Amino acid sequence: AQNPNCNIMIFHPTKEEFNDFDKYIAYMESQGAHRAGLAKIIPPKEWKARETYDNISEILIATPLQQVASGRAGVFTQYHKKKKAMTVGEYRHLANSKKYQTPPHQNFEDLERKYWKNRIYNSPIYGADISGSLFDENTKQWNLGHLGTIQDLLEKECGVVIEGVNTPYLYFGMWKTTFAWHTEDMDLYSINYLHLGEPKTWYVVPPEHGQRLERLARELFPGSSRGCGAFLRHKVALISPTVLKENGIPFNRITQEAGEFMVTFPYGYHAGFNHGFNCAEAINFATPRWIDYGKMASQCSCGEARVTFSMDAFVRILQPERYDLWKRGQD
Ligand SMILES: O=C(O)CNC(=O)C(=O)O
Ligand SMILES: [Mg+2]
Ligand code: NI
Ligand SMILES: [Zn+2]
Repeated sequence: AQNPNCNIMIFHPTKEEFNDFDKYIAYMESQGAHRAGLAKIIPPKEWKARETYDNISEILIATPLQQVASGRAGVFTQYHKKKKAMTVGEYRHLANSKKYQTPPHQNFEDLERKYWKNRIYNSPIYGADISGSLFDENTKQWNLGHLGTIQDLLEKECGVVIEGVNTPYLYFGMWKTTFAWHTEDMDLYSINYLHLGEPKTWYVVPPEHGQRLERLARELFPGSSRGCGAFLRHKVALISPTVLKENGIPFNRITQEAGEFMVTFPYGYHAGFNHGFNCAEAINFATPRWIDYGKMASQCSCGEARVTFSMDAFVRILQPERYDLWKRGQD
């Protein structure tokens, strides 16, 4: 069995190996990458996403989200308070302001310490989940706007044609902006490209150990657990590495820098934070190996998790027994 300790693997494909996306994902899995839940892909040196980032300031962040925390430093939830619209230029200025900018630090490890110590005492503003793309239409390799769609994958594997579309999302981050512990909708893969700016630190639990994280989460967030049997789908709960170590949950951590891709694998729980002003692009995708995870994915039916149009068909076809109850949650 490849990669039995479930370490995060880093890949350096050649330009020739960067042509065929599906084939490279399948190569990575042949080497055990999926066992970690997360992999890093450094593109060939010849590759670029686009020529420059000099003309992005007029993108609109229609609903910036202020991430307000409650709890203790290592075990907290966050809620998202909607703020007034602002452009990317306005947001970048705010990120760089004395109130919100990254503090002086020695290295990534010192910054990580400061994050876990102090995150709860501040409420950073995240421009998340903005439909769109920063890949140039002429970038032919690993262009997240030109991937094969999940609906076409389901059709190719299972023969059923379904409605729905699959498009990327932009994330504009600042210091302390935070992604809570989650897997993807329907336990899909995700791919994330950091286009510009400061790094993003990731934590991940191997898929084979996801249920250990869930059991801890039910203990640490007992009211949330009673409210919903899949409350991590709400994407609001944070647990520090110190807390995970104290409770013996297996995990790994890695920092993504500008110009690098990360891939999350089916049922790989992940969380993390941004180091300063940045912009990432991400999209879900599927492979043949995903199908069995989609059939087994937990679902939120309490009404909180509220998701895309396109998840309807996945639940309807892969989880017909759950469909009625899940749809009640959606309506
Ligand atoms: O970058 C972020 O805020 C969150 N991204 C992801 O969870 C992902 O790419 O799967
Ligand atoms: Mg612009
Ligand atoms: Ni994710
Ligand atoms: Zn729920």
